[PDB]
Amino acid sequence: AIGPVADLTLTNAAVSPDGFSREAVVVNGVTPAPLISGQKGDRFQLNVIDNLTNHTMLKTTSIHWHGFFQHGTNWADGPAFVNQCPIASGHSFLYDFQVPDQAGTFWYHSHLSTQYCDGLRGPFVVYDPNDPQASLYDIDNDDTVITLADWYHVAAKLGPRFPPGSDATLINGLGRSPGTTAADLAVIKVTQGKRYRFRLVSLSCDPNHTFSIDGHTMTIIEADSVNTQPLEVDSIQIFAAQRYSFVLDASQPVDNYWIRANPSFGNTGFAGGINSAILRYLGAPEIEPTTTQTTPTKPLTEVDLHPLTPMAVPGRPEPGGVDKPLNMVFNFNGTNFFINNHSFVPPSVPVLLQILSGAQAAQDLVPEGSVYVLPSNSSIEISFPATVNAPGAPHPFHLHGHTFAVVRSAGSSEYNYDNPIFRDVVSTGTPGDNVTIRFQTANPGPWFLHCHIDFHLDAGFAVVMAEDTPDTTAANPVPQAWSDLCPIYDALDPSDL
Amino acid sequence: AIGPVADLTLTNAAVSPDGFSREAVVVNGVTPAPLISGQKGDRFQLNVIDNLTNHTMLKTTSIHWHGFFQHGTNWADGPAFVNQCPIASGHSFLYDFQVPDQAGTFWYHSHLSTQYCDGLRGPFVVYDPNDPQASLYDIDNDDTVITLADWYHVAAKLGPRFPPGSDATLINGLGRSPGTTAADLAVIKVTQGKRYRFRLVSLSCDPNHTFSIDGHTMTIIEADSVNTQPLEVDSIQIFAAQRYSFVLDASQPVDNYWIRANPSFGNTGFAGGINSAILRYLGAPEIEPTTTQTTPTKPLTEVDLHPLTPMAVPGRPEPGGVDKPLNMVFNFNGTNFFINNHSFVPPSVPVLLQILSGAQAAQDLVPEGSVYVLPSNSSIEISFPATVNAPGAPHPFHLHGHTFAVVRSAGSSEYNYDNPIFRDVVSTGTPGDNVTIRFQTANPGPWFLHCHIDFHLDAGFAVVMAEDTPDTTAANPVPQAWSDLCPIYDALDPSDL
Ligand SMILES: *[C@@H]1O[C@H](CO)[C@@H](O[C@@H]2O[C@H](CO)[C@@H](O[C@H]3O[C@H](CO[C@H]4O[C@H](CO[C@H]5O[C@H](CO)[C@@H](O)[C@H](O)[C@@H]5O)[C@@H](O)[C@H](O)[C@@H]4O)[C@@H](O)[C@H](O)[C@@H]3O)[C@H](O)[C@H]2NC(C)=O)[C@H](O)[C@H]1NC(C)=O
Ligand SMILES: *[C@@H]1O[C@H](CO)[C@@H](O[C@@H]2O[C@H](CO)[C@@H](O[C@@H]3O[C@H](CO)[C@@H](O)[C@H](O)[C@@H]3O)[C@H](O)[C@H]2NC(C)=O)[C@H](O)[C@H]1NC(C)=O
Ligand SMILES: *[C@@H]1O[C@H](CO)[C@@H](O[C@@H]2O[C@H](CO)[C@@H](O[C@@H]3O[C@H](CO)[C@@H](O)[C@H](O)[C@@H]3O)[C@H](O)[C@H]2NC(C)=O)[C@H](O)[C@H]1NC(C)=O
Ligand SMILES: *[C@@H]1O[C@H](CO)[C@@H](O[C@@H]2O[C@H](CO)[C@@H](O)[C@H](O)[C@H]2NC(C)=O)[C@H](O)[C@H]1NC(C)=O
Ligand SMILES: *[C@@H]1O[C@H](CO)[C@@H](O[C@@H]2O[C@H](CO)[C@@H](O)[C@H](O)[C@H]2NC(C)=O)[C@H](O)[C@H]1NC(C)=O
Ligand SMILES: *[C@@H]1O[C@H](CO)[C@@H](O)[C@H](O)[C@H]1NC(C)=O
Ligand SMILES: [O-][O-]
Ligand SMILES: [O-][O-]
Ligand SMILES: [Cu+2]
Ligand SMILES: [Cu+2]
Ligand SMILES: [Cu+2]
Ligand SMILES: [Cu+2]
Ligand SMILES: [Cu+2]
Ligand SMILES: [Cu+2]
Ligand SMILES: [Cu+2]
Ligand SMILES: [Cu+2]
Ligand SMILES: [Cu+2]
Ligand SMILES: [Cu+2]
Ligand SMILES: [Cu+2]
Ligand SMILES: [Cu+2]
Repeated sequence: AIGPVADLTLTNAAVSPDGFSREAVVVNGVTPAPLISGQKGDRFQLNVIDNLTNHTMLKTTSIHWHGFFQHGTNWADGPAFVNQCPIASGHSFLYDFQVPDQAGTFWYHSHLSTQYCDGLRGPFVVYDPNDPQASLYDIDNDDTVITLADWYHVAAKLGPRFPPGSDATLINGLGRSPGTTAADLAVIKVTQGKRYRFRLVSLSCDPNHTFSIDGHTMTIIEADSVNTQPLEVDSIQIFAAQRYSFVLDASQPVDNYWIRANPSFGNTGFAGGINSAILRYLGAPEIEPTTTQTTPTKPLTEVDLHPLTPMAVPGRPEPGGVDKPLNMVFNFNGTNFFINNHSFVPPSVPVLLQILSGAQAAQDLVPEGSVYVLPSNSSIEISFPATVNAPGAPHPFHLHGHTFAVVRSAGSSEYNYDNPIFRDVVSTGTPGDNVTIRFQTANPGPWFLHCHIDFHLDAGFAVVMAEDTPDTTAANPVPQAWSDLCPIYDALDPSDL
Repeated sequence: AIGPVADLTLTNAAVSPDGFSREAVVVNGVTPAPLISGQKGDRFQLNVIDNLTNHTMLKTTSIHWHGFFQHGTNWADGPAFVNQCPIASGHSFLYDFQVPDQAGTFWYHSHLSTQYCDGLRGPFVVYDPNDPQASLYDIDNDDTVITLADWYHVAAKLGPRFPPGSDATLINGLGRSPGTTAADLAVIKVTQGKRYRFRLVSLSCDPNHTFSIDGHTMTIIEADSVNTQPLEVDSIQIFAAQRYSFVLDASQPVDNYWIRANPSFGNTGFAGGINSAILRYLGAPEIEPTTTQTTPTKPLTEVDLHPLTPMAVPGRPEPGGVDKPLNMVFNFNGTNFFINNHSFVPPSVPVLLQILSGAQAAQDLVPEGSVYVLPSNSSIEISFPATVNAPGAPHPFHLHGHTFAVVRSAGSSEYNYDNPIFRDVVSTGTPGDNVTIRFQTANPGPWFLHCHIDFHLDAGFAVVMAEDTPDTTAANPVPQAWSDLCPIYDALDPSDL
């Protein structure tokens, strides 16, 4: 684990995670990217060095640190043409932020176009010296992090505009595809009698996965950086960008047990050990598990998660019971996504620089009709009604610089203004659902709100919430290197992007 | 091949044409519908028995017989609420018409709403005993018809109003989807040394297809039923509803060759064999081609197509050089297409039934704005300027009851007033283009004119061309069954439609 102070060098490289070679974006020579770590309070200083050659997979780049609030550091949040212009190949940039008030499981990925699918994605953990869940397990280290990635043989910009799911699911960077059914499976090693804190992270570009371990249960103590009442389950549906921590008691006989990560679509199931990995008890023979499935007895619902610490839902316990209640009407013209009749196109000047250059009203910011100005110390409610005119559902929408209350989850019709789970990524479900969320404006700056299916985002399924524009500039004091980015980016030839 | 006298029973069934099962509309047990055939001069007595049970995919129908002039049998043309009321479930209907003056390659398909998207669509060949280009091939039969079909895992009414292109492309009814990349492929047998009349038909709902056969070329002898000067090419961009006969000399070595049909959009490309089929020289092993495609050196341009028999352009060689010039200004409100400010809403009483009660004038026809009245025995020009205000480009517009001259094709400033190709479906191109057509009104009755992307037609992208309204009653005398459709249809419960 590198960090909290680290150099992250970005290069192109051939890799063979599913035993099939293709070019990718790597970070310090590996994909998924190396585990970054620190502890509650640390100031992370992450110097991103662009040494990318391949323009098909994009020579320019930008990094998001997913889940962190970035209070007073909105310039460092990452989304391209929202919070910065991209970094140029053969240049460096120093991400310099603090996490004073959060801990748990997160991740980092490129946030320019669809560049994370090509490889620039990985896990990021912030351990807590006073973790209230600490007594519940014995072991929590680098080898208890468990990553999920969907992996494509064709690059993002060479395949279809809406990839139909993955060739392989990579668990901790390895997996099989139906054409490479003898490729190495990842092995997660445990010692009988010990209790592990496994930190599951979706690095998915698109599909959600359904995580199961044969012969074992799983006790959720964390979701998306927020601790929960412990919750025993035997199946978890994790959407793109979500995280869980779950405790496992390696209290079964010493053997090999299939770990299972089935995607919503693409090459699907486990024939040949695709979408699989291996939980191996120390001392078991080095072979593939021959355990079988079971009908999950108690799968996870969001509705059953609750904050471990009481956390208060903003506003009044009735719908619309807030200062600024918004509705997101989705649509689609055959190629472009639309929220409230507007398809996000990135502006040529970033939204933060627009604010910092004085534009503060919604009509003076571009793209007009995709940027929503909000008041401070104000409760916000946002509703995401699920419709057939947004294909690719369920869409995991995500808000930046915030974690929010899920007053209504998918599958539920019950609202819950009392003890809902809070998080930064939520499935908006299917037609019937009106998945709905709440937060207060605690954090001046522009914050991207989009689907976290990267291909829908790329097709303009996004808005920016610019909050406290009059305070914003003072609150978010830009460093020099950041104001060099647009000047350097605008210089470039289009064949070096 | 069935016909020229045949029953077509319509039912709902589950089909797995790309190895994914879904409920659908079939015709004598199959989707695509069975090949109808006959010969120039034949009368067809096609008896349509409606036995549908699934309201979602519609319980009522019309069939249209695509590309037949239908002279004096305007009642048998199909378009619901233009030429007939729909047929009710539990009822029969006899389409009875003649083809004295045409030959070549046609198709049939539902012209109620988006019903043909759900499987009610198939090929229809009319062979010519004195075919002028028969000496250019050896074999021409059931087995040389080749249909292209966009397929969807979700039904037309259950999915998006404008879906994201196809999930698979069916070739003679078989295809693969990414995620069913092991499903059977269409295998099209050839014998080395023989020449074939392949009859390519787009049964597409929406996307166009860039068609190709590895290590073979293709001599176009027919477009949309009009015979043509032989034209050798190695790639054909066939638009929805268009047809081409082409000759293939099966004089490569005996092997398996990829047939390729890449859609305009959707599940794009060929990864895992999607959007493909197999040309299999008899004797070749029963396996996938390992051939590769190569940038086509002679892709077809419409402009290079010319009649085999001189067919003279109506009017005078100059824009507007005709007895009646029109121009369709496209427009689109975010759910609905408009032509000249009006977006087609079907009238309660069909446009033909309206004319038969004497409604001869533009003032007196519903829907008003969308019904254009044409003078008989006069030249007509219609121009279809492409515009950003009509997304979905390129839109393939179709005129019923006619073949027209393509005085200006897409991707061409130049106007051909001398020997341009004649057809019934044309790409109106991308903004910049002003594709334009001409025809004589020699055929009394209202003929539908619309974009043949069925989800656009359904969103209102249509106008009717009521020609010779005074003679229409006399020229198109009506059987009793036709008159009994409207009363039957208006009886129905809304849950039975
Ligand atoms: C769909 O929409 C409307 C119905 O609501 C129809 O628009 C009518 O079109 C008529 C065509 O005959 C038109 O008739 C008269 O006007 C034209 C000339 O109009 C043009 O110029 C005016 C003014 O343009 C100048 O001033 C404006 C600002 O005032 C400037 O922006 C501009 O740069 C310019 O200096 C325009 O308003 C107008 O759009 C035209 O460009 C005459 O030649 C005719 O003889 C006749 O008098 C009528 O004005 C329009 N009606 C309305 C209510 O706007 C439209 O036809 C319909 N579409 C179809 C296909 O049916
Ligand atoms: C820069 O990055 C891109 C994208 O990662 C690399 O694209 C690769 O390009 C090659 C050749 O164009 C592709 O290979 C071909 O695949 C077909 C099978 O479909 C096969 O018939 C050919 O023989 C060949 O193998 C390859 O698929 C593609 N890779 C990806 C991931 O899309 C490109 O190679 C990189 N540039 C350099 C200099 O490495
Ligand atoms: C009549 O035709 C319609 C449309 O063809 C059929 O609709 C089908 O409805 C089922 C559920 O009733 C759909 O399956 C479901 O999909 C969800 C994903 O949202 C998933 O949880 C499950 O896979 C679930 O089974 C199905 O997609 C849909 N089919 C199509 C083609 O859209 C209907 O079933 C037919 N009626 C009869 C009586 O057969
Ligand atoms: C989901 O809930 C939202 C609000 O919570 C609903 O949006 C309302 O729609 C009406 C339409 O008449 C608008 O006038 C209101 O402005 C909306 N309310 C708010 C608070 O913005 C929406 O209809 C619901 N959708 C579904 C499918 O249940
Ligand atoms: C497409 O071509 C047609 C003519 O072939 C154009 O229509 C004419 O436009 C001029 C001026 O705009 C008018 O004076 C005529 O009355 C129009 N004729 C008809 C029949 O409408 C049309 O404007 C062209 N459109 C584009 C975008 O090039
Ligand atoms: C989308 O545009 C249409 C027509 O322009 C409008 O009726 C609709 O309300 C718009 N959607 C919004 C603002 O949510
Ligand atoms: O993560 O956006
Ligand atoms: O097909 O009209
Ligand atoms: Cu390389
Ligand atoms: Cu993220
Ligand atoms: Cu984020
Ligand atoms: Cu290995
Ligand atoms: Cu999405
Ligand atoms: Cu984001
Ligand atoms: Cu059934
Ligand atoms: Cu048709
Ligand atoms: Cu037609
Ligand atoms: Cu089969
Ligand atoms: Cu169209
Ligand atoms: Cu039609």
